[PDB]
Amino acid sequence: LEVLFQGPLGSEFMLPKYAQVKEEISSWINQGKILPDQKIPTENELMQQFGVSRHTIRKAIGDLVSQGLLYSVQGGGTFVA
Amino acid sequence: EFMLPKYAQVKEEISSWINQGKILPDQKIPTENELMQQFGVSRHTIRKAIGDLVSQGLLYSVQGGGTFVA
DNA sequence: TAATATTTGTACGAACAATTT
DNA sequence: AAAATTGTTCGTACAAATATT
Ligand SMILES: [Ca+2]
Repeated sequence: LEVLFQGPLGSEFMLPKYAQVKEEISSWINQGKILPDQKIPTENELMQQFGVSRHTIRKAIGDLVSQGLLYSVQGGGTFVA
Repeated sequence: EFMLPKYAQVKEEISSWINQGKILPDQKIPTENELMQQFGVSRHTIRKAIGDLVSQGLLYSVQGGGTFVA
């Protein structure tokens, strides 16, 4: 269960939840916590662990895929590029 | 097959506009409300299409302003 | 000058399809 | 044959920024 800094975008440090989830996952990648063609946790596991909606998980992942450090296979899972 | 998902088709149409020069750079495309009434699809679908095209460098957006040809 | 309306942004939920396990 | 997992598509409610009255 990873924690959100969530509250008060009104001043400075606040990021949207999808951006925070994004930072975590990406930090997992280059820190080598998961290597290329290794599977990351399912959208459902991510939902529970970050305490956010599937929509928010899919946005975070959708972005990282488009950056090209993840790739997805429908029905298979999502993997470090 | 010739089938493409709805967001891909909205994507195609908008793109064609751009490269046929029906909207030039720094020029505005229809709003999301207009795009959805014209394609008869959801705001979500419209936002998905536009998001992809921003991500590929074809468009930029300004919250509260609108969306524009890059 | 200040309210209001308009428009894009983030974030929750729902149901079903398509593909893989 | 079923179950699990990602894909598409609809919906609702506010927040935040800009553009209009
Ligand atoms: Ca406006």
